[PDB]
Amino acid sequence: SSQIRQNYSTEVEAAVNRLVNLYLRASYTYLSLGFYFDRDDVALEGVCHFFRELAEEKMEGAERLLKMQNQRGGRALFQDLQKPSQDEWGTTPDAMKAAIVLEKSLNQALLDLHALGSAQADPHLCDFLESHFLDEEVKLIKKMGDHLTNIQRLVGSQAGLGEYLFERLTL
Amino acid sequence: SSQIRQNYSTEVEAAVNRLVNLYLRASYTYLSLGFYFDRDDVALEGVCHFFRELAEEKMEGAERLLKMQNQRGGRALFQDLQKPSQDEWGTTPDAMKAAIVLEKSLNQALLDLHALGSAQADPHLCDFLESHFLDEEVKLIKKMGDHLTNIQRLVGSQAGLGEYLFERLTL
Amino acid sequence: SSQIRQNYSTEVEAAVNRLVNLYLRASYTYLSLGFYFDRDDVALEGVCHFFRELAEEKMEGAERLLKMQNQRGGRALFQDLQKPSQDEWGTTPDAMKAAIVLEKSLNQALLDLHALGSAQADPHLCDFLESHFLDEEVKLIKKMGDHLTNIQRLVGSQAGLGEYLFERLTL
Amino acid sequence: SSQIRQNYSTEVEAAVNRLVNLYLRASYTYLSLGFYFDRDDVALEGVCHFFRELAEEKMEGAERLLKMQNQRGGRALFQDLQKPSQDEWGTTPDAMKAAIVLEKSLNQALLDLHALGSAQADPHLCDFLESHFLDEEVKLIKKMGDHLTNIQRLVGSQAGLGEYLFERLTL
Amino acid sequence: SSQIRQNYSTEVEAAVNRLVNLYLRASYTYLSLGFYFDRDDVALEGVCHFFRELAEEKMEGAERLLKMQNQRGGRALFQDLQKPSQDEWGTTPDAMKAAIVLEKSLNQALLDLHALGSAQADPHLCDFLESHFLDEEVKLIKKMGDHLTNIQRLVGSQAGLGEYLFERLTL
Amino acid sequence: SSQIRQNYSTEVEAAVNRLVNLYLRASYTYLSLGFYFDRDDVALEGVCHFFRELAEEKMEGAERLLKMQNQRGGRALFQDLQKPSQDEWGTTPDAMKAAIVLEKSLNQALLDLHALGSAQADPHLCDFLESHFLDEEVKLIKKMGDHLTNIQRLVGSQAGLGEYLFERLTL
Repeated sequence: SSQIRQNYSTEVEAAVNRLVNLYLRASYTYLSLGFYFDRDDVALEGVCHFFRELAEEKMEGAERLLKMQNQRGGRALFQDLQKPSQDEWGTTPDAMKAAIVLEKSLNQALLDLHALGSAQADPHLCDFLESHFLDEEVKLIKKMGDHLTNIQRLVGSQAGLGEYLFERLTL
Repeated sequence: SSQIRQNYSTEVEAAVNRLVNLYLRASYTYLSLGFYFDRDDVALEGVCHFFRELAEEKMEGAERLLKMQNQRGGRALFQDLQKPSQDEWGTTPDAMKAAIVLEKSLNQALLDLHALGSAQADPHLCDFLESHFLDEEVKLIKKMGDHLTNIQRLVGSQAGLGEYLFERLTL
Repeated sequence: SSQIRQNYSTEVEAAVNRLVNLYLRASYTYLSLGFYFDRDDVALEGVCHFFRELAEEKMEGAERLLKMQNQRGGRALFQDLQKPSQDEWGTTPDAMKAAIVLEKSLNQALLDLHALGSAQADPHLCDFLESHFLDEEVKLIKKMGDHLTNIQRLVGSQAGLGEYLFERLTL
Repeated sequence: SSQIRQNYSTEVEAAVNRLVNLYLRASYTYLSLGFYFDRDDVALEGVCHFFRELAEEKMEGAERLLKMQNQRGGRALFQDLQKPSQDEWGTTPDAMKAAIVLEKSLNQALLDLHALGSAQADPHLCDFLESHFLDEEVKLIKKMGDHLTNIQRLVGSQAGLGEYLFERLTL
Repeated sequence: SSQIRQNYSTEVEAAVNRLVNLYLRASYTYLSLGFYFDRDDVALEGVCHFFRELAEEKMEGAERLLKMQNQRGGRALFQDLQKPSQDEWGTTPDAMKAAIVLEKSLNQALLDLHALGSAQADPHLCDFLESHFLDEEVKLIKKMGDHLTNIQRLVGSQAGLGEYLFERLTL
Repeated sequence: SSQIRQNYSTEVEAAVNRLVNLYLRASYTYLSLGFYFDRDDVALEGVCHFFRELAEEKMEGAERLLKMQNQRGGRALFQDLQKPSQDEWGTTPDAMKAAIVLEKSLNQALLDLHALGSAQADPHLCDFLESHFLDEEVKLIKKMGDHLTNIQRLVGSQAGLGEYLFERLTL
């Protein structure tokens, strides 16, 4: 058996592996979003940078989960990573909407894992999530909603011009 | 059509997408190797760090290929990423052997893409590969072979003790 | 005969002279583009600066080719330089389109010279081009395509206002 | 019509365009002189540098004229540039003599334009020329005459040896 | 067999060994040239230094080839080194002519090895040569031709005096 | 005859030339030893560095002898250099034993030359050797014997493990 494992359920161990897969999928989605905005026929550098930075953040999140898995005496198990849900991501508001969907899905997975840890009386897990993930997600989703409101307000006025201004003056 | 694309074949465009998938798969394999060596029942920090650094290098390689795809006017297309070939990676020599196999597979893919670019009279591709990939792979494979020789020499003597010394004094 | 010339064909020597003429013509075209955008009835300083900087880059390219001609033992021969294809260059998108045409013509000349050097088994020429010209052209054409997309997106919205914003916020 | 143009005759506007062509031709001539002295069978680095620096000075002069054209509300018009008068430039004294001929031709063009501006009662033009061109030409022609005297004195003694010494100790 | 060797032909491996022998022979030739110019009855320090520096450069070139041999998984094999072709090297122009002959022989060996690598579809070899050897040789041969022209021009005038001036003012 | 030569026998002059050949042969032997330890199937970096540094030291020794030859008014004469006595150098103790043999052969040549200078009443030669060569050899041979004792003590215990430890902790 494991020489360090203590109070760490098989249910949480498996849920952590699943959450790593979700974070890695999210990183992959952001990689695709970033390089789409880098295309010469899209060409919105601030948008490209926004999403490439998020790809790195989600990879960091997976790495933190993996480190914790090992700290607790669980075993990291990796599964196939599904490709992103789109090959082309539309306009800036389309992309920001997709990102908000993706983050809410990550947040609901965090909340579900939190509920599981609370059911399993695993306060280390519950602290880990609260400390490194839950407020990060709330902050990020607030930022994204702020961005979406701004983008929508701009492209409602004049779509091309508004998308340019947002990229130049916000991102 | 594309406003910048010039001398960039559909064959090379598709081969670049495939090579990105290979680099991303390699990064994933190294992620798994790294966290395996971080397990409390494996516990070889230098080995863990060696492989986690390689995971980052392969991700950088994918990003460079994606950037080039867009510079040339091609379209990045992402596919599902297959999980690594093992869940547990054995001893240090087992892991180093697997890494050498993986690098040789990347190198042969680079060489094949190079041959294709030469067939397609695409000197920008050929320069890109030579400049950023081909010598990197040769250097890395030489390092890995040096490491393997050292590990084998050590574990032939006394397996536990030799693995510890390698991790402490080389890595 | 020449005391240093070695593996340097008469065909490549002549093609290098022709390419110098092309680079000098390009520099002249950019000089004209730059000063057109400096006119008090055009008055787009960022555009003026963009093109004047390109005039200097193309002159640098001619000078590098001339230096190489002499390094190889060939003889620089100069021909008349044709004036630019227009006296007035229209709007920003008109000018950016013309620039992309001009760069693609330079790039195809580089590629043709590369093919010739490969036919003549002249690896020094092939390395020289790859090192100093081919990636520079790919980067520049990508930048220009990014700019064109942005300009078009802006002037589609509102032509005067969009042209101003591009010059102010991108250039 | 032009919103800024004031006291700027069509005659001066056209003469300024012609003078730009003369400056650009001169720059081209110096480019050729410079690279001739860079040939491995000529190999006088100080001479090469002397003339390449002059090529840059004459380009600066054209740019100053173009800037002024626009400041005054005139329209820059470019014509074909004739290739230099020779493909090979002889010995150092031959080259210095050619340069003095070329500068005197530029100076006489400046003086003619000055006389025209005085006929047209255009004191801004007259000040511009006096400030940026006329004393520059007098200084340069004096330097060139000093150089020629020195070269002639040296090559009268012993031609090869004198040409070397001049390049080493003056240039 | 070799654990790292990949795409590295026996033909290139042997040709690299031969080229090392050529570089080492060249270094030896330059050692002899350098110490000849150090003789009290020759006494041209700048010439001595020119050639001793070249002896070191050629040794560096051999070392780079040897390093690459091992990086690729080939086996360095050394052969007897033939003594230089002369015991005494004449005047400065005699020595510079010999050096140009020697460099052209090195350059033709590089070109031949390049052609072989291209026949063997070995792009790493081809990049290695282009990157570290081919432009170095072109630059060096250009310098040597410049020097020879200068020396010849000087000793045509007055042989003793010209040789002194070259050593003092160029070297 | 020579204008500076004084008290410098033909016997010593010839013996100095022979000793240069011995030093150059030794440098070549160390070059081969160094690159053997750089092979991916040998892979002992500290050993490689030890011997490559010695190759440079022996070349320095040849250069000092050549400089002295000229200071004394003798004439440097170079002979063919024989390749090293082995193509592969075995284990670390095998290599260190070979090095000690080689150094003792250099030292006996120094001692013989010293005896000759004493027979020829040449105190400058005798001082030169004592000052720059004889104590260097004694120090180096002592170091090598220290190393050999350590290596032997280690590989007697456990051969692979001991060779690794020596390279890591001594070299």
